[PDB]
Amino acid sequence: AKFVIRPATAADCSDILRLIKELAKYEQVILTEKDLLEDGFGEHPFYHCLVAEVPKEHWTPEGHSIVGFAMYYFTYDPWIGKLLYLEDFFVMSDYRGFGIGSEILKNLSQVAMRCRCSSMHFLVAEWNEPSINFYKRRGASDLSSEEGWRLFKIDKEYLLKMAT
Amino acid sequence: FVIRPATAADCSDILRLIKELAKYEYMEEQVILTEKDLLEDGFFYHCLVAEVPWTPEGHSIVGFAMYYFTYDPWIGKLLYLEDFFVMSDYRGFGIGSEILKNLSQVAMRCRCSSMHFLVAEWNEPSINFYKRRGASDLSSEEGWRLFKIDKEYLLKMATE
Repeated sequence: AKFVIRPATAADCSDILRLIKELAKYEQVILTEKDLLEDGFGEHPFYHCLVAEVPKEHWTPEGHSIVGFAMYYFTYDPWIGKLLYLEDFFVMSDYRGFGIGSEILKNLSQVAMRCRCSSMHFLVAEWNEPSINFYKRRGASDLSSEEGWRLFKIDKEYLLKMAT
Repeated sequence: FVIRPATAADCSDILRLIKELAKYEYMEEQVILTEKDLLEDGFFYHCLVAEVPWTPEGHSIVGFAMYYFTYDPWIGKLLYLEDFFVMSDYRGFGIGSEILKNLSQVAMRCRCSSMHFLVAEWNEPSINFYKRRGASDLSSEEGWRLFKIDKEYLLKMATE
């Protein structure tokens, strides 16, 4: 259960897609490996990922070495500027309890310090009390509820109508 | 008017508008950013400005939108609209609508499958403006709540 945390490289795309699908089980993953490569390793990456890698004696049954990841990117708020935005954070069930999640959060926090980011933002489902409390124990606050902010989206078919 | 990408020169007008919007959101005291930050961080975000052929004191910029790109593991590249504001005397169809059309064009070029943004609970004018264009409330539909861990707490985790 030796593991190392490191940035993902282009060579890790199939593993990232595999983990995203694992994460979906806790939902229609349409992203492809091709998407992960072009969106993550071009001149202007749309996301960054830290992955957890284990040696062979602990590879998964399918024979894989990447057992966890955190996908994040930098955002901005006009009030304070730069923020680190944590999009997803997942460690395979059989690899939890060994310190992988804690080291990932530590490294994400160090990256935030390097960035001079003022805060780390992320979404939590309102009903997921266990997760809410996990983050509250780390100093989190529910900005949506405290300040009265709701998240909205406008999907592709509408953007197309407006664009044409 | 015309909707166009901002230039370094527009940093002064963008800050002025950010502060007007902040007052509308009951957050003007929280704007700690400067024209200097806007310049260094933007030339982490992109801005569109609405320029007219001028306000009574001589400003040509009367609206703006600030956006950046984000990522969703299920579907890819997304466009995120951070702030959107049109000066009072310049509202009355066209600008806000054209800003959204320009943002939609940006999304089409990125092959962004959705545009996300936040809206205040009581902001019926914006809620309706977006809903008239097809927007859906994800906080309602998917139950999402935005959480934050500020720097003092990130420092605790970084240093153990």
